Amino acid sequence: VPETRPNHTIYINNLNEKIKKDELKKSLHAIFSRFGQILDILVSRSLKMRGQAFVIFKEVSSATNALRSMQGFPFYDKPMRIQYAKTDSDIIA
RNA sequence: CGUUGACCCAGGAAACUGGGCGGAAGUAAGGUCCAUUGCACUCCGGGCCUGAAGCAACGCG
Ligand SMILES: NC(=O)CC[C@H](N)C(=O)O
Ligand SMILES: [Mg+2]
Ligand SMILES: [Mn+2]
Ligand SMILES: [Mn+2]
Ligand SMILES: [Mn+2]
Ligand code: NA
Ligand code: NA
Ligand code: NA
Ligand code: NA
Ligand code: NA
Ligand code: NA
Ligand code: NA
Repeated sequence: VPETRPNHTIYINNLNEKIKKDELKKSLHAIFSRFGQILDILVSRSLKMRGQAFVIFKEVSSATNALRSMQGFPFYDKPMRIQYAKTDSDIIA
């Protein structure tokens, strides 16, 4: 059950795990700033959190258009799988 | 690690206190093998190899 309730934050997974934290954080900001003001991008390479990212948008509408537009797009040879986050991010909340 | 400073944040009328901020550390980060498709925000799976830096300057390790 993919989280479909619109939220300020999008959840991305199926990310290439071999990409370095900094390069990844930078590429996602590149890919997503078109859609609106990004407040932050949260990336971790721990066991639980690798292959995933959260990008936080100032406007929900930015999150939606970003989610809708980049869905499934090949990124480092892997299709991005995007949902909304299940719960608000901290700066948003 | 010391001294004398810079700048940011919290508090304070102020003096200043606490942190950001130094030998930090075999840490952060990185390469590879294995494992993992995972909703988090207080870092952080395992093996092998490698491996930094406070913001400035001097001094000392
Ligand atoms: N990391 C350190 O302690 C640096 C000390 C050195 N003497 C310097 O001024 O840079
Ligand atoms: Mg194999
Ligand atoms: Mn004050
Ligand atoms: Mn020592
Ligand atoms: Mn120095
Ligand atoms: Na203050
Ligand atoms: Na007072
Ligand atoms: Na300090
Ligand atoms: Na590493
Ligand atoms: Na690594
Ligand atoms: Na929290
Ligand atoms: Na490892």
